[PDB]
Amino acid sequence: VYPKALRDEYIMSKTLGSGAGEVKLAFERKTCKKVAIKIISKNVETEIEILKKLNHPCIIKIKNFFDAEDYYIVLELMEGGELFDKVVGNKRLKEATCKLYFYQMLLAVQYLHENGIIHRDLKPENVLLSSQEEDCLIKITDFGHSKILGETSLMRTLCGTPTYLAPEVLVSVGTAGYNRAVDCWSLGVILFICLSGYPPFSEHRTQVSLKDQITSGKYNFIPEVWAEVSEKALDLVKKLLVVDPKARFTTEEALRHPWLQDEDMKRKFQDLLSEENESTALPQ
Amino acid sequence: VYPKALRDEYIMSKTLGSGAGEVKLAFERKTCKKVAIKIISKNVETEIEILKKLNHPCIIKIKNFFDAEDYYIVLELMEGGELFDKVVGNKRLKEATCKLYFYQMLLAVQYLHENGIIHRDLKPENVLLSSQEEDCLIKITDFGHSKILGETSLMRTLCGTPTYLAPEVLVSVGTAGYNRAVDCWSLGVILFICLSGYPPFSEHRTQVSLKDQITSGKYNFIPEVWAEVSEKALDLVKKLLVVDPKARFTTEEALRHPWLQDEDMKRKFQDLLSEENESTALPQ
Ligand SMILES: C/C(=N\NC(=N)NO)c1ccc(NC(=O)c2cc3cccc([N+](=O)[O-])c3[nH]2)cc1
Ligand SMILES: C/C(=N\NC(=N)NO)c1ccc(NC(=O)c2cc3cccc([N+](=O)[O-])c3[nH]2)cc1
Repeated sequence: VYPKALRDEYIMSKTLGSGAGEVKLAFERKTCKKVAIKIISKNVETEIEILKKLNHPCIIKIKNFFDAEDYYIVLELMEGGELFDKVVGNKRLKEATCKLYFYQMLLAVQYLHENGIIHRDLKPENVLLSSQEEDCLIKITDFGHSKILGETSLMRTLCGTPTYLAPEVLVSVGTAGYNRAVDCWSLGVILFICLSGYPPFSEHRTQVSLKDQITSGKYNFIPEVWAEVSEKALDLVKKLLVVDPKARFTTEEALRHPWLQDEDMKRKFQDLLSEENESTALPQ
Repeated sequence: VYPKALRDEYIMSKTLGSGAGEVKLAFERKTCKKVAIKIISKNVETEIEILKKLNHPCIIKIKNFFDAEDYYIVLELMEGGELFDKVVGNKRLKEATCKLYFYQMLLAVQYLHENGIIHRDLKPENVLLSSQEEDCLIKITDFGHSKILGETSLMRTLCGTPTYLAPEVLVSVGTAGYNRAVDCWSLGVILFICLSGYPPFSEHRTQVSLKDQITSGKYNFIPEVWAEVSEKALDLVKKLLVVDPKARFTTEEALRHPWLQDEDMKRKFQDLLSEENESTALPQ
């Protein structure tokens, strides 16, 4: 059965998704409104803490949380489902739809990085759509692998004289503080899949191992699928799939790329934000 | 003033050491025995947790702990003081004394590594002597930078398909799980200083930066100080000061080195253990 405290505030209904994890439709008794309830079989409390602090329109908000039994996380309903379903089976989005979605993922990830959070599991399964219409708001979800940046053990070590410090610690200094770049690589892979309908690194019809494809940065380019995709879109993809994390595009540099200097798309985004927002009277 | 709970069980006395940190002599009221009390100005509770679990004769034991005000950690008195004082000002130990001390540090560090703990701050300041005699027991102290090994974020990542995984994560696989090797490097530096009276990497009379000395592994060899030190001792030092952490000697390999196959030293250690041990009658 469901826990008593949950049943007290919500009525449970049908299944919406089935991860590995389950998501259910429920109604909040007090308001009679639809919510979604993520059930996780039993750092989930830390994921909750992270998600209570975050406030961005492209990031999922927690409405409630119960620790049974199992963990139950109540959130806003995203009737559009996962982005994954819009890209599976070589289905692909129109270029204008990718730009809208991608702009939102960048802003979301940018906001995470400004606030010392790395997501570490960005993929189409973790991007949710606000409605069944192609032009909609998306929200990033699933902070189970996320990581809070802060004062590292490395920084504390480098305040003393390194008389006793091992060489590998000193060499790691050259590349520390670039952990966030794994989110930018993931965005690059997501963008690729969105624009093309297929993944860049895959074991389908190759003898190069997946690992060797990824560490060399040699993505599977099929010229006849990309023919109808602009050059600007492909150019952004290439600056995100750069193997050196220090040379890879950050969220900032991706937001300044020619492909995202599209004032139609930005207006379409601003207007979607207003549609979502229903709140109080202002002075004036 | 001192906290009431501490004053309740102990009478405070003179200062023994003054770190950066203070260590005081105290008497336990119940037994009238001398103890040492480390005062740390306010993961110290985690250091306490680590040190309550550990049980090895060459590792410091906690007798009590109070969280004021400041933190107060009660421990066994080590009348011999820090190893640092026996090696400062180019003073050096006899080769037989280094072997005795070093054997103990290896066993201590070995035991830490078997139990998933990396110390990360081994230095002569953190090695304590049981008595003012040259032949004595030593104990490792100060677990403030220590680290509990466990199921890494890296291991969890490699259970899925790396479709979305960045190249730097896959490259880090080659060298992960060697964090403990920083303790073996530190032991190498400590041994060097003990056998020679001077540090291997230093800014004294050089133009090579400290960092460049350490990452190249080019220690300062002064032939006329080492002349009186055996070849076997120097050979062990060289296998610990190896820059590649994967090729560096572990505690196990150092314990099997010809320099530590000295049955006189091991007997002298076993007999010191018996001197320390005063406890209950046995069957038979
Ligand atoms: C926070 C979180 N997971 N955290 C975690 N540690 N997972 O392991 C989490 C993961 C997934 C979701 N998914 C949804 O809210 C979600 C999935 C889905 C599918 C069809 C339809 C809807 N829908 O609301 O219409 C859906 N909502 C919501 C939250
Ligand atoms: C656990 C710990 N420190 N932990 C920490 N986080 N430090 O920052 C710690 C550090 C140092 C010591 N030192 C001693 O017990 C200690 C130092 C010393 C000097 C002269 C003489 C004696 N003595 O007992 O005769 C001494 N004992 C004892 C504990």
